[PDB]
Amino acid sequence: AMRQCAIYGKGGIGKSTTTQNLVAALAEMGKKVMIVGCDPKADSTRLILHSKAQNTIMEMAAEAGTVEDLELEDVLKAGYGGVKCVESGGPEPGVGCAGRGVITAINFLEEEGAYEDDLDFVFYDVLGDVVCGGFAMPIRENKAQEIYIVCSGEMMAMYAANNISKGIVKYANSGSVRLGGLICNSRNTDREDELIIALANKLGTQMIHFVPRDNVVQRAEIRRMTVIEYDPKAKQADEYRALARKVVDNKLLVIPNPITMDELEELLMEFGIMEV
Amino acid sequence: AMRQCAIYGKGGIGKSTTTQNLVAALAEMGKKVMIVGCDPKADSTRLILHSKAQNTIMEMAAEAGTVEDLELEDVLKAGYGGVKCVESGGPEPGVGCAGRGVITAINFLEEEGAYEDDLDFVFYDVLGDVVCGGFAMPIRENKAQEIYIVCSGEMMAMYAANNISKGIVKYANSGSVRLGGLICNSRNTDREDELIIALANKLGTQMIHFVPRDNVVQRAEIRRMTVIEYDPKAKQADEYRALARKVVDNKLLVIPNPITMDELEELLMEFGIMEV
Ligand SMILES: Nc1ncnc2c1ncn2[C@@H]1O[C@H](COP(=O)(O)OP(=O)(O)O)[C@@H](O)[C@H]1O
Ligand SMILES: Nc1ncnc2c1ncn2[C@@H]1O[C@H](COP(=O)(O)OP(=O)(O)O)[C@@H](O)[C@H]1O
Ligand SMILES: [Mg+2]
Ligand SMILES: [Mg+2]
Repeated sequence: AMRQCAIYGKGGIGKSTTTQNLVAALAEMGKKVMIVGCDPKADSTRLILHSKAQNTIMEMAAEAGTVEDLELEDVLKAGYGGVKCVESGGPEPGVGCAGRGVITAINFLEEEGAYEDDLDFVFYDVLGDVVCGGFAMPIRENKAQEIYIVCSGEMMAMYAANNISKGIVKYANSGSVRLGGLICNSRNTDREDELIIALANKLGTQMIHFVPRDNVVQRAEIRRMTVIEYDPKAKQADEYRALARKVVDNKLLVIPNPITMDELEELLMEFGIMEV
Repeated sequence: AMRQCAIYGKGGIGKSTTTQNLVAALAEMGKKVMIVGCDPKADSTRLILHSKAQNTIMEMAAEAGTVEDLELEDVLKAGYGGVKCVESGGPEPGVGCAGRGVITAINFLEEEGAYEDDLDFVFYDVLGDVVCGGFAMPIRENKAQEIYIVCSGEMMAMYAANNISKGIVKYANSGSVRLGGLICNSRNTDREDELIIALANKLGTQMIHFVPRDNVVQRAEIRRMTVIEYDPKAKQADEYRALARKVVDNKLLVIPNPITMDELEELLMEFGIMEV
């Protein structure tokens, strides 16, 4: 068995930092993991690979001829902890649909046998500012059973979490895509943990972990590493280990209850975030 | 003559707050302005209209029958300073293309004569996390000659500015869409102004204004107002007036020079943002 998980959230919220650190913690526990980058920024694997980024399936297919000319063994790259990594890529700005590469990539990985019996987890790192095209495909086509949304007390981050939740609801009549939890990536604001716990309760899920804001992240990433690899003794490394443990142990996977903008604003006013 | 301008940038960066406050300052100077909301969040006009939000063209067309059944006089709403306001709307998450409503809305406004001779400015407030579909339409179809990008010293905000710039370059062989400037919406970080000035120089544009982070914005928005209306004496009101003056006077409209991720990272390292 393998658990197929997707990490969604608005741009810049911390999806790739959280995913790569979570996955490094899973590998440190002995889990076999693959990360599939589903964001055109295409830097979702660089901290596992010690790299600038990773060449994308779209780029590699263009050089080979067609995507079918690619060999899976040439595409997947392994880094820290044996974690396997791939990037979808996407068309250049202004050309096409920004999510088109996600569809090509996931289909290629499935056709070519990337989902090997020995994997314990797959994590898709997915752009979440719009829920359409290839960015909706992991939900629409039942590719990621467990969605975890990275968010914060920022209104826009909570709005994105609600929109992703609406996407999960839309496709709930078939497949098994569910909301597994919210991950609060802290902005160092008062009562932010309580705010995200309250949002999670309204949606029917949970806040699986509160990730502190810690500059060790910047120090590790300047060196192209997860915190897990850069400083295994860091307080923040233990935070990512706690998140990983709770993901492993999580059994709550729900069809969420999206909320109104009125409810979102009331959450913000209640926890005094806008008055901090 | 009227100047057609678009405000792009990543989600949550400050597009709608900056646009509505800039436009309120323009109205306070005597300019006639229309705001066209081109973000599915559909709250781009609420501070002009003193409102929760505004019903969208997509919603109104659905109730009327077709978009052609709508009357422009029923759709446009005027608020503070006589500023005229409309929202495009968009399909629900997981359904269709998130930008489809932008195309319908702009075409409707053009067909129905919204671009009246007496307007001095039109501002499109456009989602910028992806540059495709209806979000690319103001660039691809030559609707906004002057693009202003709201950004900050955040890596993701600068990446978005670069992607929007790539979109402008892609369509430069026809039409007249140009980059007019970067607006830095401050994160209260050291040397952020210098960083955005340097990014602008690399792109070939300018940093037209540095907007400070000021909690008066939250106090005004809780009351559904621009700072311009809520407290005309506020320091931040004068900031938006300075931005408005410089937009009025701006003559630099360029085909930008997009940069590499290497150059973006070097800008970040140089100005010590990641080490603050
Ligand atoms: N917990 C944290 N503490 C400090 N910095 C963080 C943390 N999480 C993310 N960051 C920083 O925030 C920025 C954006 O994170 P990233 O994971 O790239 O966002 P996304 O993938 O959602 O666009 C990066 O510079 C990253 O180092
Ligand atoms: N200069 C500023 N000072 C303080 N708060 C700001 C400022 N600019 C924007 N904000 C706040 O940031 C949040 C996001 O701004 P908004 O304009 O809605 O972003 P976008 O339209 O780009 O998604 C809002 O809560 C807004 O009040
Ligand atoms: Mg990322
Ligand atoms: Mg907005």
